[PDB]
Amino acid sequence: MFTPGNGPVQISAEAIKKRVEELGGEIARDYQGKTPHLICVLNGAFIFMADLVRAIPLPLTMDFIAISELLKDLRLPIHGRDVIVVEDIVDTGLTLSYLLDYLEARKPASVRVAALLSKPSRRQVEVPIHYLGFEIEDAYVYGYGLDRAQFDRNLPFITSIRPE
Amino acid sequence: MFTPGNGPVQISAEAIKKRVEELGGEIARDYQGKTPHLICVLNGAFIFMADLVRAIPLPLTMDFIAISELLKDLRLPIHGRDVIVVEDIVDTGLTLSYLLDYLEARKPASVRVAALLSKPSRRQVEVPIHYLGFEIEDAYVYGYGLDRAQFDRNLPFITSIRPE
Ligand SMILES: O=c1[nH]cnc2c1ncn2[C@@H]1O[C@H](COP(=O)(O)O)[C@@H](O)[C@H]1O
Ligand SMILES: O=c1[nH]cnc2c1ncn2[C@@H]1O[C@H](COP(=O)(O)O)[C@@H](O)[C@H]1O
Repeated sequence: MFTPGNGPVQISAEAIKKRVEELGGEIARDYQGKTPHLICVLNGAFIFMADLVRAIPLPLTMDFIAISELLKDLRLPIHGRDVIVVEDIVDTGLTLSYLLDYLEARKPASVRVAALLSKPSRRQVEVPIHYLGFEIEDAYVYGYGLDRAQFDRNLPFITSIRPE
Repeated sequence: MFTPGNGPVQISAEAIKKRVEELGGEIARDYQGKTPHLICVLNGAFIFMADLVRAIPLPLTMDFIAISELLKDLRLPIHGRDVIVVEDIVDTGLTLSYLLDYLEARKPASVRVAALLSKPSRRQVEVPIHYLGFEIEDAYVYGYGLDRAQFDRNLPFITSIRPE
């Protein structure tokens, strides 16, 4: 009974699957000979993370963190590691900006960002996104891990509501 | 370059996909008219969780917890909710046993368990598993979210090593 909202942004499970596989392939190529450490930003990015890692045929480690201050700390060391932050959607960029400064403080070998979506018209602070799934217009999206008042994270596709 | 180990347990991505879809269907049927709250036990169950929820066409909420004592607490209320714990693999059952007592203490409306795997020959404490993916022989498995010294969680299939 998965039903799309009536918003302007709509991305099918098929379109998402293909893009994620493409991103995984790019990462595998860019990180050949390396062992990246992917950090999933909970809760929204967990499905993107699950699909993305399965498309990266390289030896790698993972960790999970919650941010909003951080509600969940890192468990594995990141110093000297080639880190890849996995985000759901970059809106104003404030959260990612804070996260990047936090991670850089531990002196990782490098840090790149993978994000399923980005709403650049809302950007308040410039943050990098090396692996972007889709650039979209300003709209509240949900599904594929992203919530609407805690619900709808289970929709296999990305949908949205009207600003109304 | 995803390569299987030489252990006795081997489960393909295809076999896993079909089983997870079956489990999701059962849950959707069993919980018709309800709004379950699925709690993913990190880190191992995150991929099973990602695939499972996308196979449950019902309105539902989610949360994530880390256990080993708990390393990550619950954020959403569970009192009066129909809770479904999502685990990666039940070995001795000690962890799940502790988790169930913890959750029951908050008086949820009900609690059921979904687990991808179970090694019953290792069971030290009897714990319920209402939605089980596969019952397997005693072996150390990895892949599909489960790690081998933090690595191999990204394998799209379940594999194993030899006890040797
Ligand atoms: O359109 C949306 N749908 C769902 N969540 C969103 C949306 N926009 C922003 N968020 C959440 O806000 C968090 C940080 O947003 P930011 O700090 O403004 O870039 C993201 O990681 C999302 O969890
Ligand atoms: O064969 C295995 N492979 C990977 N992890 C395992 C295996 N067996 C047990 N575990 C981990 O041990 C945790 C709890 O095991 P238990 O308390 O003995 O039932 C599970 O949630 C897994 O994360």
